[PDB]
Amino acid sequence: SDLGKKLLEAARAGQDDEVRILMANGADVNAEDTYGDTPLHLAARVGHLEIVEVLLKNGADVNALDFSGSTPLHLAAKRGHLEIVEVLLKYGADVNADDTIGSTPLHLAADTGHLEIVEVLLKYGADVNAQDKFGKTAFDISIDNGNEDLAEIL
Repeated sequence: SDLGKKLLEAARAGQDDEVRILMANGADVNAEDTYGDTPLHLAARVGHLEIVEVLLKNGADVNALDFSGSTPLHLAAKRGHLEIVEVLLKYGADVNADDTIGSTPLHLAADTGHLEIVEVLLKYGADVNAQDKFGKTAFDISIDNGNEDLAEIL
């Protein structure tokens, strides 16, 4: 896909004009890079909320999986992008998606100390008992990290 690749680069760079143009031209909204990441993954990871929004309005798969088993929500949560987390959840992101090692969005947000994100994930139904492949819950993570404020709510 010539235009899938340009869309991926434009989404990552936050070039909202180019994104709009490529989608108008007919670029696949769920185009993948060589890691299995779609434009929605790339924008969710880097933190371009306006790109996330427009992709989602153009029918982007909110629960697309890359080769590591990560959904956009995983990436936005891990990187602290609270507004992206909120919009992904409003559009039906799976709050309890588990990646290749069983990390959920709650594990990832707890591990990076993002309290506000943890709060919203919990509201959307994140499973506080979910273990990753090594047996750790989000709560365990919070104790390992010495983060007392996280632990309280987890």
